[PDB]
Amino acid sequence: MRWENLFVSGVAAWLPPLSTAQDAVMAGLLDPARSKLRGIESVTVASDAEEDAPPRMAARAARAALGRGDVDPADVSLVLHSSLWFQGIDLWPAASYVAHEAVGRHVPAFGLAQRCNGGMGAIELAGAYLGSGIGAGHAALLTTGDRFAGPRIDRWNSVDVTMYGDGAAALVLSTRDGFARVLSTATGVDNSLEILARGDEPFAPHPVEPSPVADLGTRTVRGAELADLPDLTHRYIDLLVAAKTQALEDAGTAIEDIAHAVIPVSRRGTGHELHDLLGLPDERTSWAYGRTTGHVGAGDQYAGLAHLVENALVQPGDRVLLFGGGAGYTCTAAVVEILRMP
Amino acid sequence: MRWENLFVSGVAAWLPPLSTAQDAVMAGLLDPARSKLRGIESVTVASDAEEDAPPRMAARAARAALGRGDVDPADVSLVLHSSLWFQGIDLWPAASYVAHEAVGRHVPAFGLAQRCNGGMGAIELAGAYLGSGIGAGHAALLTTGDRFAGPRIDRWNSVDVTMYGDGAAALVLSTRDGFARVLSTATGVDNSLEILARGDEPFAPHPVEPSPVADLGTRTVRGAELADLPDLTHRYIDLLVAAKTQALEDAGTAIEDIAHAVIPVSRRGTGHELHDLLGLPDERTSWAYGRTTGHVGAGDQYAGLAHLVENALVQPGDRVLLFGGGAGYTCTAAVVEILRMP
Ligand SMILES: [Cl-]
Ligand SMILES: [Cl-]
Ligand SMILES: [Cl-]
Ligand SMILES: [Cl-]
Repeated sequence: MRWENLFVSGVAAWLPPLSTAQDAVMAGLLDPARSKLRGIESVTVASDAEEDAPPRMAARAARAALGRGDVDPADVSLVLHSSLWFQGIDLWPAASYVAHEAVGRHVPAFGLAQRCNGGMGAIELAGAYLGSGIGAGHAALLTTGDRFAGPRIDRWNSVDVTMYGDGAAALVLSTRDGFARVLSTATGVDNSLEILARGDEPFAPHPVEPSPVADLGTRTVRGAELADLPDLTHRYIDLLVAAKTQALEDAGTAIEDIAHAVIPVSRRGTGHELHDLLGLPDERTSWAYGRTTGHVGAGDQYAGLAHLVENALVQPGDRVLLFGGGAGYTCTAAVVEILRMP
Repeated sequence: MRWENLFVSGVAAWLPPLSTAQDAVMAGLLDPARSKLRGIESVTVASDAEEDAPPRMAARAARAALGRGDVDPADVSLVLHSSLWFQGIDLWPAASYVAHEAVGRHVPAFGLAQRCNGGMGAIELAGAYLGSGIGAGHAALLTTGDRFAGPRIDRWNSVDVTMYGDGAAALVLSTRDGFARVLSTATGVDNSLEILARGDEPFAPHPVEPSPVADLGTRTVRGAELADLPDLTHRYIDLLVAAKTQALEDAGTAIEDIAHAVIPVSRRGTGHELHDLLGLPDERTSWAYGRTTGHVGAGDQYAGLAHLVENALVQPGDRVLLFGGGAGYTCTAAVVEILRMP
């Protein structure tokens, strides 16, 4: 999709303090070979206190993003809140809490689930909603938020390719103006890969209690066995290349013209990494930042953009690729252009 | 919102067998005073077999709906799957499963959370997406699906105003054509009422285990005490009347020209009900059907519309009000005009 009138007006992250891989190694929680392989140096870790519940971190992130962009909360016509895991109270609309705390009473709020791609997928849904004339205002607030906890989640081991960080992020879209123009978005998808995110886990009538420790790497092995696909790996590559290709083409841009790619925090640690498939070096991606936070649920792309902007690592005229990816498997990519620094 | 080119192509519900309130009373699960007061005769209850997990019931409801409007799977550009509760496997994209089974590999799929209003709210998000030009394809598949179970959910008691039904429903939207035209949608919302959905339940870092039985009626009582609002009931009335009036006005349709209203399944049983606020007799609402299914997650409006259509209880020219409502609190309403009987 080529966007004629879509802008990023604000972006921010609210992240708890860093907790080092070295401390996790010394405490016996993380094997040192895995620490070195995955290359994650630290992750963000929240306290157990109610004030660091995911909707609260999200509300804080949202207030900062709105504040950085001079978007009046009364101009927000939609709130989308993406997440991976428990929001702290069940049978309850988290997104309305985020919306109420950061925007107000009279804005429709949805919770969104597209695993790690949530943040990126929400751009397309919200952008479309803003262009439709359904809502009053010119802006949408997009949030992410998670806080991982035992026993179900072991942040250092429960997923093979990454390590989870706690926290929240926010991005404000506008059809009027902002510091960056959204030139394009594109989504690559291959829903056959969903089996890799459930492996042979049975469909249970109720959450299994007490929760065993999640091991998403292991689901992957039994998923691959069950799916029995000749081209399993190619299916991933093809959808990622589709997203990249269409987003760059719809932006009239080439990967050589991309100052920086903000990508999900994940690392194979040998062979080809995502930057190789994207066609740019490590140094032109957000890895140097993301390896200090870990995988902050659905928020890596928002957080990494905030990072670029806060540390004046881009200037007007630069183009940035925002690059998604989540179990499903779905990947939404966007090309933005820096118009001014906030 | 007035829609110039939005149609319902197909609608269907996949529902497990009914289970009577009468039997619940004899099994000691339901107080006879409560059964009498609420007027719900039966609720749909799925087996605990894996083939009745919510995403699988949803896939079947989807295939049924796609077949009824002759929408080619290849023309669906989005899938949205709304739900209230556990989908059977955690840390896993249930929407991609629904998408893969009903539609195919290359369609973006999102899970949606807006409690009981998710099925109606989805119509607005999907309609906007279809009008935006993001996808090739002129159709969207909207699904819902839930299957409630203990210990956490007691379908007969966990919510004061209704009793939960298991099952799934699907509604296929089109910008090209359909048997019904969506004349309008409108959303009323008041996010200050989110507190009524959490009561004084603290944010917990991890789901509480073992699960206590949920009691949403008690959350509403505690939440009202905590909020200390002067105009609690007026806030509900305002947002509901807002959704009704705009939906009606944007459809250019008077209340007395609504052939039927499909509403959420609930009942106060005191002689003042939702139908009174809407300005229609009980007999022109879906209560007679609803009270045999219970509250089928986010699917009451799809399910009720399919019931009307399958039993030829409406005819071309008839305008139907689909009326949402879910904790948040958000309510999306729509006026649909029957064009043909498929
Ligand atoms: Cl490893
Ligand atoms: Cl697991
Ligand atoms: Cl009662
Ligand atoms: Cl409760």
